[PDB]
Amino acid sequence: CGRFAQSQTREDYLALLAEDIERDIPYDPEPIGRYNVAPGTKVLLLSERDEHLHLDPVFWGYAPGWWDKPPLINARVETAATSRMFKPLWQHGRAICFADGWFEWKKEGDKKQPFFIYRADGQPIFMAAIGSTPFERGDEAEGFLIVTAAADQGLVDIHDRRPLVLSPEAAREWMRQEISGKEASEIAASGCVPANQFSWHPVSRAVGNVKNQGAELIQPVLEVLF
DNA sequence: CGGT
Repeated sequence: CGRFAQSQTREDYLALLAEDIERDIPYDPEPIGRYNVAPGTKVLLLSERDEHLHLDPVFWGYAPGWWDKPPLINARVETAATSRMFKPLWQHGRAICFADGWFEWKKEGDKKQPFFIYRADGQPIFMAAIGSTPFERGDEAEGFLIVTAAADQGLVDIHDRRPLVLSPEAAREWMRQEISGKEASEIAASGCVPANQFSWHPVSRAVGNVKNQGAELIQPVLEVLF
């Protein structure tokens, strides 16, 4: 899930999670408009502090000072809660990245065909994230990662891993500062949306170029024309 | 010492 779409208005995503009384997020009617969100950019990221939900632009990537490789963008659910690298983020840096769906590239010979994957029921996805607090500092090296899970059922035809997508109810619980890392592991297990709830289709190869951010990038295409 |  090295690219995803976050294109609609803030209210389109937030309405499933909390009413205004629980938010500390200014009203803004403008669609976010990003059909092709990429690592290393700042992404509007949802988290809880001071008993309210906050939305901060946070760098997608995590590279502490001792990390001498490109920033990581994912953390595996199987191990993140106990990892020497990710455990503190799992405990105190949990967050949600909302989106319309995500992209994966299926290997087809020596070519790579992108697909867009989304909920068949038409709800946005609430992707489980972990990251470096305080998020509001706007760090350009230590931001957030999207937690991943194994692909299952039809999804394995496309790619072997997928974002850990949570139900709206589980997403709200995941963010709470009062719940422990162990309770968060329980939420990740119980709230994960199963593979059979997703649909997908091939999309234009144009999504590979981050200059492109338009709505056509999520439209179904004939693979033969690419 | 720490990963996808």
